[PDB]
Formats: sequence, structure tokens, C-alpha cells
Amino acid sequence: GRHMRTLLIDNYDSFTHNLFQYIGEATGQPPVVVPNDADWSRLPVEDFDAIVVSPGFGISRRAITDSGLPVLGVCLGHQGIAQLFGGTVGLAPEPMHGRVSEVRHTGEDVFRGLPSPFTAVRYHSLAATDLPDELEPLAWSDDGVVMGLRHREKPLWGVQFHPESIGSDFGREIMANFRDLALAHHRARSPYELHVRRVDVLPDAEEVRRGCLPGEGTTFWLDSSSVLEGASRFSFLGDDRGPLAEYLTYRVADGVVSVRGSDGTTTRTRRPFFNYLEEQLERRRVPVAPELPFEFNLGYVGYLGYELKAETTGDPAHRSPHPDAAFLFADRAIALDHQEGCCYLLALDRRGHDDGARAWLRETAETLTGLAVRMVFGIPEAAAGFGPLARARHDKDAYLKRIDECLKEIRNGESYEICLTNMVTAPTEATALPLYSALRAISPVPYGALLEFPELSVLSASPERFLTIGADGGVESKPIKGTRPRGGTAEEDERLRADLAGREKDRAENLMIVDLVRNDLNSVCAIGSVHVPRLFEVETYAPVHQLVSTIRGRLRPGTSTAACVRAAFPGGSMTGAPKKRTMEIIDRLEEGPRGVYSGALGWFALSGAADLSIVIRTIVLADGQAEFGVGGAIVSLSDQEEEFTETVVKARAMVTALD
Amino acid sequence: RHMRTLLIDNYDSFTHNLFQYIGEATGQPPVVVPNDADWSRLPVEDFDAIVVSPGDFGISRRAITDSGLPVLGVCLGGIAQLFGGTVGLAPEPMHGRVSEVRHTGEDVFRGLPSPFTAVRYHSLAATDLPDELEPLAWSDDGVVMGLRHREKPLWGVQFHPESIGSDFGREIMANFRDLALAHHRARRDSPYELHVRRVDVLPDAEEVRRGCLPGEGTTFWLDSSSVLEGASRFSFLGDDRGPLAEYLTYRVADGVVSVRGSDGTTTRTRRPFFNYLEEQLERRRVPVAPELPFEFNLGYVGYLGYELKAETTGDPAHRSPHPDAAFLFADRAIALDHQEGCCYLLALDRRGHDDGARAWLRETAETLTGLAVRAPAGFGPLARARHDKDAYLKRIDECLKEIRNGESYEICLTNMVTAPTEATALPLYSALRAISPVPYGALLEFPELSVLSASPERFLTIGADGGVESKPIKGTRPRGGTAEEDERLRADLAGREKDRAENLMIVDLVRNDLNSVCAIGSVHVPRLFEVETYAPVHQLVSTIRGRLRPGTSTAACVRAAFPGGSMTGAPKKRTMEIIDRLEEGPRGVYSGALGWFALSGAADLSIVIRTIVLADGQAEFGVGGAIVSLSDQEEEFTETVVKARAMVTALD
Ligand SMILES: N[C@@H](Cc1c[nH]c2ccccc12)C(=O)O
Ligand SMILES: N[C@@H](Cc1c[nH]c2ccccc12)C(=O)O
Ligand SMILES: [Cl-]
Ligand SMILES: [Mg+2]
Ligand SMILES: [Mg+2]
Ligand SMILES: [Mg+2]
Repeated sequence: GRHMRTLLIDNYDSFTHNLFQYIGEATGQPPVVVPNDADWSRLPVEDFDAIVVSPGFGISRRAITDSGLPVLGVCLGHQGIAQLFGGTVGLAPEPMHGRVSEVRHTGEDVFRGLPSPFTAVRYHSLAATDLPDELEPLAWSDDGVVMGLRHREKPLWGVQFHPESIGSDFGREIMANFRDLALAHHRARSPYELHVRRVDVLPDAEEVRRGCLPGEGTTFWLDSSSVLEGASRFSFLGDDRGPLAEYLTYRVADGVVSVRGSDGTTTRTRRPFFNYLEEQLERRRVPVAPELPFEFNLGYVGYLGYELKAETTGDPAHRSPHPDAAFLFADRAIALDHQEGCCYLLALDRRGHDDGARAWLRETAETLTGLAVRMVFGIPEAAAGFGPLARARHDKDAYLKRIDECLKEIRNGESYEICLTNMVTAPTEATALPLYSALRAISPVPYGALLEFPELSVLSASPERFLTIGADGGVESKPIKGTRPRGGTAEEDERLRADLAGREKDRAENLMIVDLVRNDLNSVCAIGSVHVPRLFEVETYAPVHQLVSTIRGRLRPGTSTAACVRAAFPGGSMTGAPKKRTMEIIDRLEEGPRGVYSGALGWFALSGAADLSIVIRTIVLADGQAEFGVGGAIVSLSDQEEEFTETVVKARAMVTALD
Repeated sequence: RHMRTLLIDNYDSFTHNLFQYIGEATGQPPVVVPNDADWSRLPVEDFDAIVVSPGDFGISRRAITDSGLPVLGVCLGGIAQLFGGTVGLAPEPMHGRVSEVRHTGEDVFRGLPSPFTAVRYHSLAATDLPDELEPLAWSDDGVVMGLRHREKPLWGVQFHPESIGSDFGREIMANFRDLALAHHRARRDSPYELHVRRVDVLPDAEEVRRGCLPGEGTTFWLDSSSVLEGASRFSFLGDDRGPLAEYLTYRVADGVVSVRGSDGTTTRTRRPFFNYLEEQLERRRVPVAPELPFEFNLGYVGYLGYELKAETTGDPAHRSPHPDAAFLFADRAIALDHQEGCCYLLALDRRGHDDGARAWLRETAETLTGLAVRAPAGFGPLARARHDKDAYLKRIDECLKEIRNGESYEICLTNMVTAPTEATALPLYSALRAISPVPYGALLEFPELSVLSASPERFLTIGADGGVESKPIKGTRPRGGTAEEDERLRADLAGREKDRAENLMIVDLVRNDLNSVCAIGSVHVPRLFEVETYAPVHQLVSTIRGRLRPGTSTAACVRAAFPGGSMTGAPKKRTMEIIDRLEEGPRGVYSGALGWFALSGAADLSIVIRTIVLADGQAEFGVGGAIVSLSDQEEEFTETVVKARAMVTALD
């Protein structure tokens, strides 16, 4: 998009150029330095996204009162904020010049991620004694002096210490936090009215699907079938019956978006899907409700197929037999809060209509209250086969040859890691809901989904977070790579878990994906914002042990949520590195489409938030047959037989559901 | 100006990670260009450095061979193959796997621990490097992990600095930026020939002064009277008798530069001094001679007076009785290498001419050789302080009141002491250098005054490569009468909150000065609150380093940092105004800078403390100390008396 522009107001003290260095290192951009006595009217304040007020009347006041921009006051600037809003700046208990204090804080805003206490140098005889009602203290010295404050509403922050002093710690981190706060402010800067109703019941999610949604017709169920503090909390359900609901599909080959309106009309448009999605999410922007503990305030629920790579970094090598994208615009949704044991009902009216949103709220609420009442596959059994009626696109011998081709390409330096996949097809008479009811019992996961669309049903037991994007512009990806089968005993199982956490080969497979996802996020994230808070964590699900790494970033200003997904699509954890050359190798060897498998499934909120899973451990139901993808990383250290066995093991939850 | 980096994208999935690391390390994002860009249409001239990303790749090959820019090759970034090196199969393919990397700590590896952890993404490695290439780093399985071309500004790393599993990636990208800055500063016609002769003798320095320099003439002796490894090593002596020699003075009041040539005639020019000096050093540019182990390749030797502040960030509040600048343009000089026990003789001719530089080198070498055979290596009774004790105590009171109103955090308050003396320059300096051996001793014997410096303090040491170091001193103790007293006082100096605060505020101030002229990320403090012991006092000393931005002259760096933070205090502009009001007169040479500006672009400048100025049968010496909120009036006065001991003993 673009880089953030910081204004550094020089108040003519001997600190401005140290702050210059710290902003430059923290943000990857030098700030524009302007003297405090410059002409405000002249100054292109419009061009700037964040102001740092240096220590030492003038434009400092204007910046704080008039600019409407995020401001960080450093020392005399901090006192400026306290004063300008009717505070008392009187003498501290002890004058402190070039002297060190332990600063304790709440770890909020500019103090995010800093240890309490941390060491900071002070250069003042004056402190914010009596804080106004509009300001709140965030930090205090061992001396009892206010060291940090903020305005309760406005994006204004003060520190009564020098972050940039040689005797201070985490100076750069404080400046990076302010940049992040500035980005979050500008993202926060509508054709609908969002109605919300909390119901103090939590019925069984499957009872809600069966009781509240129609058996026949287009429906979604975002299923936290595994609920675990910090990993998953919410489930979402809806249908296309609402008067503002739409069903949207995309065909890469035609390049056309087909939208079936609530009217009945299907509109057709020749353009790329991510571009289409970006336009609609901008046009339909609705702010998050502060009484909602989640950020899905309605929007699009559905899937992005692998073949959409043709409009990201990939080639249109193969045609999916399924829509390359399929989404319900959910005008009406049921949210289950599994932590608090309540439901939230969300409904849209057009800004100037009573489209029966409030009527749906009260009726669904009455329906919900009436509904409120109260495995482990080890090797070698897990690696039996794909099922009795099942045909893999590539039989064992075919797949061993593609693995061999992968090892040659790696040896010739064309790829570092190839996520080679197979596609298995099995005739079934099973309908979506009973089959899904068996799958979710077999493999409880944080990112379960049942999509029941006209052209297909998607039965996902994915545990994998592709992208979680806040309305504030915060981004998290948790690529999974490195797999170990479960043990047929609990001894063998704790062993295989330890083996996965410690083996060089699996760590290398995962690390190369972390670097790849870091690269994708760095193309759309602010410089210095991309980091890896967690490397090589082991997660255990009913069918497999998984190596998982966590990568976070913060979107650049001008970068849409849709743009972020496009840049990272398809997921590095399903392609390998380098992505463009590897996707070409996958085109040649797999000799057909992945379809929904290896794509992304989840929601884009009208708030600009998103939560997308990677489509793995998924059954696509269409035209009397079940289709499921399986695969794994091929690296120089890969054994052909072991890699094939891993693909069979990963099929086991799906094979068991269909059995 | 900031440095511009071109990042060549070789269509791999590492480019935006390298982008992030360059951005954070250098404070500027690189311009990213794909490897299939048009070379003719690409404005390579507008860029200062190339990073070749991992991955036919045209722009990459032409970056390394065709362009004369600094290049860092990352993995695929070619340099081995292009210069007739071998690319062979490594003992094991390494993709996303960590190696322990051991290195020489040179160039891109500067300041990295050995070993450090690095992630590799390659099956192929450089095996047989040609003479022109040099290995810098090796893996724990014996593969070359880093290389450089011996002449061209080309570095290769056979690992990913920017990988999550690598350490010190940002430090590697910053090191490359520093090397790029160094290279361009060394490209920047010469009106002189530089002639160098090494003589493998080392006579007594004081005998070289007596023997090789004239008694009555205008001379310099930069005297490492203390010689300690990595602290001081060289002395420099010269006179104005050469044919290309000039004597040079400035007056702030007139704004006039006075140049006395070999002719004996004096030219006068109205020009800010730092502007004139910057102009001359640009026009008189001569590259460093690599056979010289020191950076002074001849140039200007002298002092910048405190009152020059009028043309930096200060006001012209008082007129010095002495020139505000005074330099000998030394066309001939003797360098003593106290470490290797040899002498180096430097002499300028005009380009294509013979002004007798070889004759002076040959003659002076003989004189040095024969000289080395004969000589191998309170304030005082008639002293008057500008401020008596009672007056100085009340000036300290005024300082405390300014600090109470938050106008200053630290004021370097000083006194000026004057005494009649019969002593002449050389004998009195002979006494001083025995009393207080220091790394930055000097005897300047100019027409208007003699300067007898026993200064231990480094103001600015600037490489030809644009590397800057400042070692501000703040925090003083008297010497103890025993070894055990000295240990107590050294411990006490390092530990006291007051002294640590005095020092830290100058470190912050000098960081601020260097950041105005230095590359973003380059300014750091490798040592904080180190105690150094000299004959007269224990000193608390901190070290600050940076790299000059491209298009910043050495003179512009001195201007930005002058006067020294260690002699003013923070904030400098307001604090210097308080000093103007309370000191009631000029500092002159005292509290200014004394040293050399080399034709190479290098410089080495001391702070003028522990110095006697001789003029009109009168001795003048400044003494001062930090006034802070914690300052006691009596103690701060006594510190000024303690700091006078060396000068008072020498005059006595
Ligand atoms: N687990 C998510 C909700 C969810 C369930 N299944 C999903 C599939 C895709 C995206 C999100 C989901 C949460 O707790 O908020
Ligand atoms: N100590 C310096 C030379 C030197 C001695 N006295 C000086 C005074 C000013 C500048 C330099 C010097 C060196 O070893 O290189
Ligand atoms: Cl990082
Ligand atoms: Mg620190
Ligand atoms: Mg594998
Ligand atoms: Mg690291």
C-alpha cells in the first residue's frame, strides 16, 4: 500500500535527533523534523499519520488539540497533554536529570509487551500531579510519579521519561507500539444498520444447525467443535433466507463473479475475485459493535479455492470442477459464545428500511431458548488405505514418482520445500449433515465448518489458522508443517509428540514455511511489525500431532483485508518455498486441480476483520461422491515411502467418517 | 542526505524479509527491482548500494561486474562464479537448517559473536576461491559462509541473514550499509603528490622537537606522552619552513580568515571558518597511503577556540584575546610510531613538480637516525582566578537556580586562571608532560600564543572511511596517596549516581550531535562509565560511535558537535547562553578542540582541558566541572582546584 509518515516536532531541546534515530529504526522510515515555531496553516499536516512531540506555544499545541492525528508526547510533550486538558503540572518529589527509575505499568498501548518494571531515564523537575477526567495514567516510577498517560477517547499518549536515552530500555519497542497505535487509528477512520440481541442460553451447536437453519437451502456452520481458552471460543451459523442475503460464486476460467441476489437475480461480471471482494467490503463497511466479544459483525462466509492462485502469484494451470470461490453474504447470523455460555443474534436492515431484522431477532431468540437442554488413529492402522470405494488421482507408485520428481527439483535448486498433494474420490450416498455430524465427533478442531451450497457441501475438520485479521489491522498466521501420526498406545504417543518437537527435519520443514509466510506478510505489513512470537509449538488433534508456528504483522495504511489475503494466498503451508516456482512444479506433477482443498475457508466481516482456516482434513460432497485432499512437505531429507504413508495417515478422519 | 539501497528481486520468497531487515537496520526501505529490469533504463548512478536477493539473471550479473557500487550477494548473489571461483556440491544439502558460523569479525561480520547461528538454503558452495576473493566465514561442516573481493566493494554471505532461525541479520545489513558509506567517501583532481619514507629508528620525541624543529619558528608537537595499546600510539612534529606550508588564523568578530604563505605575504577572506576549512579540505583532497598505519596524511594542525560556537549553535557573547582558530597547513611532518619503534616522514610536492619533498625526506631521515643514536626513546602563589571562591560559589548557585527552572540539566561551569611566568614554552611543556603523561598531549608554538595541552580527552576521531568516535569525559576524582586509596576512588567514581548522571547526560547530548550528521542506526555506545586513570585524576569516560551520512564533510561533523557536549552540557544552546552570562568572558583555546584535519578526510581532535596558554609572559589555564541538581557548591569549587594541580605543579 504505502509506508506510514511520522511528523517529529522539534521543541529545540538536545534530544530530537536521538528520537529521529529511534523512530527510523523502529518504523523503517525517518520522520519529517519540523521546528515548533513553524507556520501550522502552511504545514502539510494532511500528509502525516502520526506526530511525535519532542521535549523542550507553537505547533505542539495545535498537533494535540487540532490535528486529530495520533500524538506521542515525550516528557515536556507528556506534560503538554496533562496541562492542555486542565491538569496540574507541579514539582515532582525529587528533581531527576539523567537519572534512572524503575517504571511499573499495565502493559497497555505504548507499554505493550514491555516487562514491568523496566528501566527509564528521566529529565524533568515537573510531573502530572492531578490528572483530568479525560486522561488516565498507564505507568508510575518507583518514586510514585506518573510515567505514562493517555486520553480516554483521542489518540494521545504521553511518557514522562526519555525512551531514546542510553540508560532507558525498550525505547524502540515504545516507538514501534506508537506506530501500531497510529495504524490502528487510521484503519478505524454505511448502507446498513446492525441489530444485536444477546440470549443467555447456549444450546448444543448441532441442535442450533438442525433447529434454526433449513435442511434444504444454502447454509453455513463455522464449528468450534474443539473449544479451548485462547485457541477457539465462538461458532457462527446462518442461511440465505434473509432479504439482504446473497450467494456469490467465481470461475477463474471465465474470470466472472456470479452473484445470486435476495431478489432472485444472478448478476455476472468478468473481473478477479479478490478485487471484487475488496470493492464490496469497502462499499458495505459497518463498524464493530462494542457489546460483541468477537469481530464478525456479519459479512461473507465461504471459501477461496486453490485455483484462485491464477490471480495471485500462480498460473491458471488447471480448472476446478467446483466454484473457485463461493460465499454467502450473511445478512443474518447466530453466534455461539462457548466461553460465556450465551448466544448473539446479528441482523442487517438497510439504513432506511425495517427489512424485518428486529422480527428475525425476537423469533430466532424464542427458537434458541427451546433448543437449550443437557478418537485416536495410530500407525499402521491409520495408514491402511483411502477406503474400499476410494480412488486416489495418483496410486502409491504414481505418488512415489512425483515425490522422486520433487527430490530432483530440490537437488537442482528449483525448490527448498514442495507441498506435494493427492486428491482422493469415493462414491457415497451420505448427505452433508449426517456425514459432518460423524466427522466433528471423530476430529474436534478449532476451525471446523459445514458449508451447504447449491453446487457442493464442504465438510472441514481443519485445525489450521491461515489468517486472523483484526478490524485494527493486526494479522496472525499459524502455519502447520511437520506431522507425526498418533500412537496405538499412550506411551508411543507421548514419544512421537516429543520426536515431532525435537527432530531437525520437521523443524526445517516448518521454519521454511515461517520464512515464506513472513515474506508474504512483509509485502503488505508495516516495516518492523512482522515477528514470530512462537516457533515449533506442538498441537495434538484426534488423528495427528502437528508442528505449529505463530507469525504476526500489522497492515500498512491503504492495504485492505482482501489485499492481505491475496498477498498470502495460497497459504505458504500448502505450497512451499519459493512459492511461484513451487506452484509451477505442483502444476506439472499433480496433473489436476486441488479445488476447495488447500484453499482458505472462513469469514470477512463488514468491520474489515477476517478469520480464515487452511482447507485440510476436508470432504467436498458433490454429485454422489466425496473428494478429499491429503499431502505433506517434500524436502531433501524426505524418504519416499514415509512421505506417502503420511498422506494416507492424514486421510484417516475422512475415511473413518465415510466408513 | 540518506543512503539509497537497490534490492534486486531474483524472483524468490525472501525479498520482503530482506526489505524488512534493511528498513529496520538502516532506517530507510530499499527500492525493490526485479532481476529482468532494463539495465540501460535503470538509474544505477542514483543508488549507493546493491543487495542481490537469493533465487538467466541479467541485472544481478551487471550489478556485480558492470556497476562499481558496493554489492552484498545473499546466497545465490554469483560473486564466486563471476570472478573465476568454483561452485561445487556441499557435503550436505542445507535447506531451512541452522549452522554455527565462525568468522574473522571483518566487514559484514563486524561485532558479531563467533560462532553465531545462521540458516542455510543451498546445496552448492564456493570451494576454490581465486586470489581476488577472500573467505571471511565458515560453517561447522567446513563450507565457506562469507567472502569479499580483495579490491572491489563486493561481499557474499552463503546463508540468509533475514531467516527467523538466523541471529544478527539486522547487524549484517547495517555493517553492509557502513561499508557502502566507507566506499563512496573514499571515491570523492589532487593538487599535491604525497611522498612517504619509513625510517626504522625511534628517537626520544622531546629530542626530535629540540633537534628537527626550529626554536623561534611556528611549530606543532602532537605528543602521545602516554602510549597504551588501542588508546595512543603516534606523535606528529612539524614547522612552517616548507615551501607549501601555510599559517592560518580566524577572528569571529571580523569573520576573517588570515592565511600566511611560504612567501611571507598574508591573504584575508571573509567566510565562516568551517565553510573555509570544508572548502580547502575538498580542494586539497589526497587519498591515504596504505603503508601508513595512521590516518594523518598531512593537512591542518591546530585548535578551534570555544568562541567559534558563534558559527555553530552559540552566540558571540565574548571576544577571545587569542585567534578563534589557528592552524599550520603542514606540507612536511615527522610521525613517531611508538608501538613499532620506527618513524614515518611525510612531504607534499605540487602535482607533477619537485618542491624538494624527496630531499627533505632523505635529509630528515639522516637527522632522525643520528638523533636516535644520541637519544633513543591551590591555584598558585601569584595566580589570579577571574572569579574568586566567593564569586564562583554564587555562580554555582545561579547554575542550580537555572537547573531548578528546568533551563538546563547540566552546566559545565568553568573558571579562567592567569599568572605571570618567566618560563618559556618548551621547558614548561617538558615539565607538564613528565607531570601528566596523556594520549592527547600537545605543544603548539604559534606567533600569537603557545598551547601546552595535557588533555586526555578524545572529542572526535573521524576515519577517512567516515567512522566517527567521541569519548566524552565527565566524572572526576583526585588520585589517592596509595594503591588502595586509588582502588577506593576508582570504585567510588564508577558507582556514584551523581557521576553516572553527569556522564549519561553528556552521552545523550553527544549521541544527539552525532545523530544530526550520522546514518540512522549507526550511532551506538560500545562503552558506558569506564574509569581511566591519569597522573592527576581518575576520569569517568563513555565511548560513542557513528557513521557519517553521504554528503556530510568531516568539517560539517565537527561543526555539528562543537563545542564538545562534555564542556557545555544539555541542552547545549540554552546551557551555552547561561555560561555566557555567568563566566563574564571568553574561554579562548580552553574548552575548544585541538588536533589535525587530514587531506584524506580523516581528523583527530582532543578537548582542550588541563592546558596552559602562554602569551605576553602570562600563563592562562581553564578549570571547571559539571553542575547538576545534586551538586554541592563547596565540593564543585574544590574539584576545579583538584583539576588545576598538573598546570600549577608545571608552572611551579
Ligand atoms: N474457531 C473460530 C470460529 C470458527 C469455527 N470454524 C471456523 C472456520 C473458519 C473460520 C472461523 C471459524 C472462533 O473461535 O472464533
Ligand atoms: N594520540 C594520537 C596522536 C596525538 C597526540 N596528541 C594529540 C593531540 C591532538 C590530536 C592527536 C594527538 C595518536 O596516537 O594517534
Ligand atoms: Cl524478526
Ligand atoms: Mg537500554
Ligand atoms: Mg514431510
Ligand atoms: Mg534470531
